[PDB]
Amino acid sequence: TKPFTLPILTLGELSNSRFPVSIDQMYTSPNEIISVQCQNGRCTLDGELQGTTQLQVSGICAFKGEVTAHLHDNDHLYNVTITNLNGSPFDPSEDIPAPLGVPDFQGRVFGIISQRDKHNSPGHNEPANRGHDAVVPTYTAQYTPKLGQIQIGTWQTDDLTVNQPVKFTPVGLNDTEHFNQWVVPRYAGALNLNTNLAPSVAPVFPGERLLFFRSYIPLKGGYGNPAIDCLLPQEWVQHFYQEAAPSMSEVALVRYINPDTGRALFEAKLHRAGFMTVSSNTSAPVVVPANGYFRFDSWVNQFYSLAPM
Amino acid sequence: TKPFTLPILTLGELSNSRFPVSIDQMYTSPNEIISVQCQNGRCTLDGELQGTTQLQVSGICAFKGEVTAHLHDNDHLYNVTITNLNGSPFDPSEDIPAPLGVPDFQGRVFGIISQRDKHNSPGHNEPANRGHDAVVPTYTAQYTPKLGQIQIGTWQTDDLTVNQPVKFTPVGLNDTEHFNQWVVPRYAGALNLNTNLAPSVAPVFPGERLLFFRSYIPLKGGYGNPAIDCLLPQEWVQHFYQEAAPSMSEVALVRYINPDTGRALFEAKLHRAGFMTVSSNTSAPVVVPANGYFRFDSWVNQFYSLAPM
Repeated sequence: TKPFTLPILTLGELSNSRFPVSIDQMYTSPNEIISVQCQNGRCTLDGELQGTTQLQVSGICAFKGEVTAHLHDNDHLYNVTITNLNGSPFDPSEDIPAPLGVPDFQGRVFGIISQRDKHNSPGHNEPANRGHDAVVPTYTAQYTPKLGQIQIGTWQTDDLTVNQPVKFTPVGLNDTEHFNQWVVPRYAGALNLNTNLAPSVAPVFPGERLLFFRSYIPLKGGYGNPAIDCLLPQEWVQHFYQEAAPSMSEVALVRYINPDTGRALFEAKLHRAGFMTVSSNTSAPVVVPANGYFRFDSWVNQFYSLAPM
Repeated sequence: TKPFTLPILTLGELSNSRFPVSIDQMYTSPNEIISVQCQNGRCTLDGELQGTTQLQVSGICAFKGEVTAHLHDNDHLYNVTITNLNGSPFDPSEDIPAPLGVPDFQGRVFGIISQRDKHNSPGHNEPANRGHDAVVPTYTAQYTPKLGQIQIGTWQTDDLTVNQPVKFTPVGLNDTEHFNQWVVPRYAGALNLNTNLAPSVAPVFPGERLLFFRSYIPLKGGYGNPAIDCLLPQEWVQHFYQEAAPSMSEVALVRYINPDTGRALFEAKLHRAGFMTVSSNTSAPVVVPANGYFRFDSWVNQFYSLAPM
């Protein structure tokens, strides 16, 4: 049986799987956050990608599509018929919640909408281009990527062309209004239940809480320090997908190694579904040396009582 | 911003974009024709060719290919593997509904199939040739140009050579059986939805109807006076493609000018998608002086109430 492994990466070498930025810290879940159900950064230990998870950092919270309408009520709004990230048509009958990569939380995502026209004009051997600041609200009835359509807003009011293809590059949040990182959008609107979701995850043992890989992401304006917590770094998603090592129990015991001594600084349960819990009474950053890294030690079971940290 | 313009052409100088004949009249749409979706003569005001539209009159309802079979069930039938109009292989993965130029309506198209053999015979410094009357039905399961094949019929029964290249020059309809100018063929047959179609067009304002450029095309036999209505003259397609002027709103207000006075005889909405509507309660020819011509006056919006005509 192919042994299960983690890649060998320090905190400074880990990428967030829910927003395309570097990890800032490990962080234990607050008391009020007992269960979560994010859809990016979801992969079982045996290498099954789930939810809206795909392999590339450049796909996380990104999308592609075609501008299909410029709204006159508010000349700052445009409807986009989305595609898959590779540009191919999105088939809503596919067994996924929404096109892979789309945002998996409620918020006002800020980035750039870039448009390169599909054909050249006589006299020009390259296509025309225009790009602009844009906001993508994910908490409204207009965010229906599973129905093939998302609505965006710009600050400019007549420089996206209808029927030309777009790419959205996420940067951060526009503001913290309506930001709830743990509320999954209604990908097909209110008449339809989300389908094919990655399952909820939670500690099942008293005294345990979730261990997150956290990034503090940009904010275009206002006060705030918004956090995006992921269950697995993108590199672990990528590694498990490559390896497809069979899971021998429901819980992999992992230890954070200090390579100067070879000793464990703390231990965690890495559950088969692809998330970790720790025995901790506090919600706070987990301070570790820059050179430390997680290592798989052994398959255990769900009754294992972790050493407090 | 490059200003949008029309060419300066009278009715007698306009070419149909859906059949390779001269325009006979302008004609307002019947009450039963509220929406259409033709695929030739499709071009946005900013110069994006759409559907099966190409630039040359000689391509409209024409095709090229190779005879690949002579049928014995009915010795009057031949299968043709079609190419692009320039003779290059047709790639069915290309983002178009069918090779550019093919007929975009249901009917029995009459023309000449001409065959010039690919190599010379010893003793002859030029290739052998044969041409014959032919009919191309576009409404049957045998019309599958997007799958690379069209079936034709002749009156002669052994004078097209298998494996030699053909050119179809359209002339008119054979008869009016199965003629419906507004039903788009199933370019890839019944198992496949048409792809990459130019969109449907319709008035969106009460009292308005479509304004067509109409030709009465030849009929090989029987009773009839068949009309082909196009949304844009071929010269407007060609001009918009050359100019690629950005569209400043969804509707260009155009006026039909009487040059003897400089005054407008009527006005129309020229929509961004490339079609016109007028405020009219009747469906009939629009009688104008031979010297009149359309002129772009201003960008307006979709709420503009046209003067009745």
